[PDB]
Amino acid sequence: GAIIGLMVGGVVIA
Amino acid sequence: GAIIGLMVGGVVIA
Amino acid sequence: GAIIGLMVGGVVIA
Amino acid sequence: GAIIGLMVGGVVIA
Amino acid sequence: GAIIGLMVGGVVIA
Amino acid sequence: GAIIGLMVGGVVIA
Amino acid sequence: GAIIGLMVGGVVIA
Amino acid sequence: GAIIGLMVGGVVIA
Amino acid sequence: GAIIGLMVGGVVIA
Amino acid sequence: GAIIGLMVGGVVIA
Amino acid sequence: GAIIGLMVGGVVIA
Amino acid sequence: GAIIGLMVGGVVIA
Amino acid sequence: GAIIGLMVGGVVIA
Amino acid sequence: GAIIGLMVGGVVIA
Amino acid sequence: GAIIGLMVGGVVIA
Amino acid sequence: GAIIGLMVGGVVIA
Amino acid sequence: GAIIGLMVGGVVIA
Amino acid sequence: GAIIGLMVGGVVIA
Amino acid sequence: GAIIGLMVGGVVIA
Amino acid sequence: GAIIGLMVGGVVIA
Repeated sequence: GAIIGLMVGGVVIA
Repeated sequence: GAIIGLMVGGVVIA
Repeated sequence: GAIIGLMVGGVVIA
Repeated sequence: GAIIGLMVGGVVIA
Repeated sequence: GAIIGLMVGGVVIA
Repeated sequence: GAIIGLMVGGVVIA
Repeated sequence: GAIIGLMVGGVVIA
Repeated sequence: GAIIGLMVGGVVIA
Repeated sequence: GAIIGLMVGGVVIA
Repeated sequence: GAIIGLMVGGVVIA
Repeated sequence: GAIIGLMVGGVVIA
Repeated sequence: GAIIGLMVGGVVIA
Repeated sequence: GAIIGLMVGGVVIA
Repeated sequence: GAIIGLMVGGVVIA
Repeated sequence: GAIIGLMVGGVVIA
Repeated sequence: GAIIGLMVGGVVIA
Repeated sequence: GAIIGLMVGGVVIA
Repeated sequence: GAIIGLMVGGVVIA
Repeated sequence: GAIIGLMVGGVVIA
Repeated sequence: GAIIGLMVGGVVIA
């Protein structure tokens, strides 16, 4: 999938 | 997928 | 995929 | 893919 | 692909 | 200050 | 100040 | 100040 | 001030 | 001041 | 402020 | 302010 | 302000 | 302001 | 202001 | 069925 | 089915 | 199915 | 299927 | 299928 570090407040479907 | 660091507030489908 | 650092507020499909 | 630093507010399909 | 730094507000397909 | 509706995931200094 | 509806992912100093 | 609808990903000083 | 609809990714001083 | 619809990626002083 | 009939699910600043 | 009939799902600043 | 019938999903500043 | 019938999905400043 | 029937997907300043 | 994140004000038949 | 992020005001049959 | 980010006001059959 | 970012006001069959 | 960024008002079969 996606690779994300230190994300702020977001929305993720995954 | 996508590679993202320190993202602010976003939306990600992944 | 795409390579992104310090993104502000965006949307990503990935 | 694309290489991006310090992007403001955008949308990315990736 | 494309190389862009300090992009403002854009859209990127990548 | 600022008036905001339905802000997603943000940061606000306030 | 500013009046904002449905802002995504943002940063606001306010 | 400014009046804004549906702003994506932004930064606002306000 | 300014009136804006559906602004993408922007920065606004306001 | 200015009236704007669907502005992409901009910067506005307002 | 605002005066409303039969709005579905919305958001209002008023 | 705004006067509304039968709007679906919207956002309103008014 | 604005007067509306049968709008679908929209955003309104008014 | 604006007067509308059967608009789909739009954005309106009015 | 503007008077509209059966518009699809638009943006309107009015 | 359908997969939806952060839907505003909508209607879904499902 | 369909995959949707941050939909505003919509209708979905699903 | 379809993949959609940040859709405004829409209708989707799915 | 189709991949869509930041679609305004649309209709999608999917 | 199709890849689309920032589409305005459209209809898509997908």
